This record gives sequence, C-alpha cells and structure tokens, in this order.
Amino acid sequence: GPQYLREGLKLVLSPGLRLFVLLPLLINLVLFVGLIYFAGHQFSLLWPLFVVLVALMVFFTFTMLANIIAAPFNGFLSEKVEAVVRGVDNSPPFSWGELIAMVPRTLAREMRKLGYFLPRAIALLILSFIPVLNLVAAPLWLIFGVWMMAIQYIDYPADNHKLGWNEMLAWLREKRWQSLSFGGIVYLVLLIPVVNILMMPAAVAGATLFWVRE
Amino acid sequence: GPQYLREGLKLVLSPGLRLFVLLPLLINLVLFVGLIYFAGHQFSLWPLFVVLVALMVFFTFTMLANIIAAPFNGFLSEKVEAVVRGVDNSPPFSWGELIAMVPRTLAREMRKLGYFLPRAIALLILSFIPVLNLVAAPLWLIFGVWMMAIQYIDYPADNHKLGWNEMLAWLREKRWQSLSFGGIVYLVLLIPVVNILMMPAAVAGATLFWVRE
Repeated sequence: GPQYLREGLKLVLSPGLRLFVLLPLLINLVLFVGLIYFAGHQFSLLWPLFVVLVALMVFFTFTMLANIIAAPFNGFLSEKVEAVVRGVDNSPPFSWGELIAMVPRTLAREMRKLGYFLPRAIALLILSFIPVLNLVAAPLWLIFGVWMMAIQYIDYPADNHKLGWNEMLAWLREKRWQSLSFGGIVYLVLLIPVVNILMMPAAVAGATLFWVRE
Repeated sequence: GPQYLREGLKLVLSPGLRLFVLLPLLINLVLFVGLIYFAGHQFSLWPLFVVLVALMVFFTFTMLANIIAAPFNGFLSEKVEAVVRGVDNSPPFSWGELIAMVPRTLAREMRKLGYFLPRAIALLILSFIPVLNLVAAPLWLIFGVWMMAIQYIDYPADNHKLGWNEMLAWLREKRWQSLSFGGIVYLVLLIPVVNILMMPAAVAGATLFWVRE
C-alpha cells in the first residue's frame, strides 16, 4: 500500500523519466521558494488576529494556485510513468508540444476537483467552531484530508483514460481501503515541507501505478 | 461542584436581588437581540471572505460584550456576597454606586483579555498545524473552562483587593474545584438561550466560591 508510493519514488528517479520528472519539479520549486520571497517582503507590507487571518488567506490562495498551475504537468507525467512500467520501457520519446493537448482537459479536471473540495472544506471548517463538537472536527479533517489525497492523484491516470466525473469517485469508493491507504501514506509524506517537492511527482507515479495494477 | 452554580441560580432568583439581577440581564438581552438585527441587515452589506467577516463579528461581538457588561457583574457580585452574608436578602444599594466601579472593572477586563488574547491566538495557530490539530480542541475545551473560572471568580476576588497574578495563583492553588465551577458554567454557556439567565447565576456562584473558601 505505501509500496505503490515507494515504487513511485523508484520510477520518478528512473533516468529516462528524469526529464519529465524534473520538468514540473523545477516550476514547483521556484514557486515554493517564490513563496517565502514574496511572503518575507510583501506580507509585512485585534491586529494579531487579523494578521494570522490574512496569513491564512495567503496560504489558501497560494496552495490553490499552485495546484491549478501544476495540474497539467502532473497529468503529462502520469501518462509517461504509465508508459515506462508498461509497453514503452524506460525513456519514452515524447516531445514538448504534446503538453498543449492536455491543457483544456487537465484544467477542467482540476477546477472540478476544487469544486468538490471547497464546499466539504467549508463544512468541516464550520464544524470546527461549534464549541463542543470540535472534538471530532480534526479527525474528520484528517479523513477527508487523505481521501482528498487519494482523488487528487488517482485522478491523473484515470482521466488520461476517459472516465466520468462521478464514476472515478465511485471506483474510488469501490475500493476504499487501498485508496485511503495510498492517499494516507502520500499524506503522511506530504507533511514534510522539504522532501515533498520530490514526493509530489512520486505521488502521481504511484497513482498511475495504482491503476495499472488494478 | 456544580452546586455552587445551582445555588447561584437560587440566589439569582431571590426577590431582593432581582433589581441587581435584572440590571445586567436587560442590557445583555437587548445586545443578544441587537446582534441578530444588525447581523441580519448589515452583514449582507459586507465565501472565504464571508466566513471571515462572520467569525470576526462573532468573536469581536463577544469581546465588546464583555468589556461592556464588565462593570454590572462586579456590582451584583458584591450583593450576592452581602446576601449570603450579613445583610440578608435585599441590600439597600443605590444607582450612583455604579459610578465608582466603572474605572476598576474596565481596568480589570482589559487585563483579562490581555491574558486571553495571546493564549487564544496561541491555540489558533496550533489548529492549522496538520497532524498536531488532533489535540487543539481538547486544549481549547480545557483552556475554555479555565477561562470561565478566572472570568467570574475574578469578580469577588477583585471586590476584595487582589493582584492579577495572585488571583491566578489562588486559582492554581485549587485547580480542581476551579476547573469544576468554570466547567459546568461552560457547559451551560453552550446553550444559546438559557445562558442569558445563567450568566448572572454564574457570577453569583463565583462570589459563593470566594466565600465558601
């Protein structure tokens, strides 16, 4: 179960994939470093509450944009990590221009993902401030959190092969244990603020692997 | 433990105290009704940003609510002492008396919030650290009960001149019964409707706390 993710690390490190692996890993890192540069300088440019608050704003918008921009790039590698473990062994000849074709579909999928996320995200936040109910908000956030990991990454290979919007989810439901496992371990590793930059493509690798073996 | 609070409910209903009981009970009631009127009309004028102004007006409303209803509590607090003590039932205290407490209660309240806000903000930051959140609400429950103890038990202990720290120390000296009183009081605070009546019952119970210990 975390083995999918580990093998995803093995494949993400494959010499043939390294182009397609390092491609979104560089735009993601400059954005990660691009954060603290913009956060250090501009964020400085009652009150404590408001500051923690707007900080959270910044974090939310930052995350959301990071995902919507890295969305197509992940969908691309998804096909390629599939290729490697499948027919076209290791390095598969895919050109740059290819990326142009995935732009509409991947972005549609991503925005659909955020439209699934936000309302349940808002519901859990509101449960988080009902003085005696809060005791179960965080464990709900956590479970909803890792299921949100599952669909986020298991969506890439299952969109490359045409699938309905709900259908994917239903399949995600049709085997909840392994989904929750994969999303789970990918979440645990997601926590680490440094190694995660490499583990995010490791994620989509493991997820394409996940559909391949199922 | 909650019997001191219940006894407060008995005292808060005593025919002699009904003046001093119905003094803050009306200004708090009109502020409770005054909340939803202003929130019904003005809030529309104002989703994440929406939830933002929402929580903002909620907790800021409670803040101004405390700094406004602060003097009236201290006033009643002196009476429930008197009532259960020497001057039985109705104790003859006139309106102008209040004027003497306004400077002290406000200088005590902003100290409570000075105590509260940074610990409040300390827990909020704890509530967004991914795997650590699992214990943020339990802390918030404990911290929320201890925030009821020092809220009300501070009234009679401020009538009898005590330091801001010293009170806390005494509250620390007997943690269990403090957490008890503040505990039940918090549990009754949750009720959105009955709390308006149990808010004055609480301070009565707290003076009772200072008295019986």
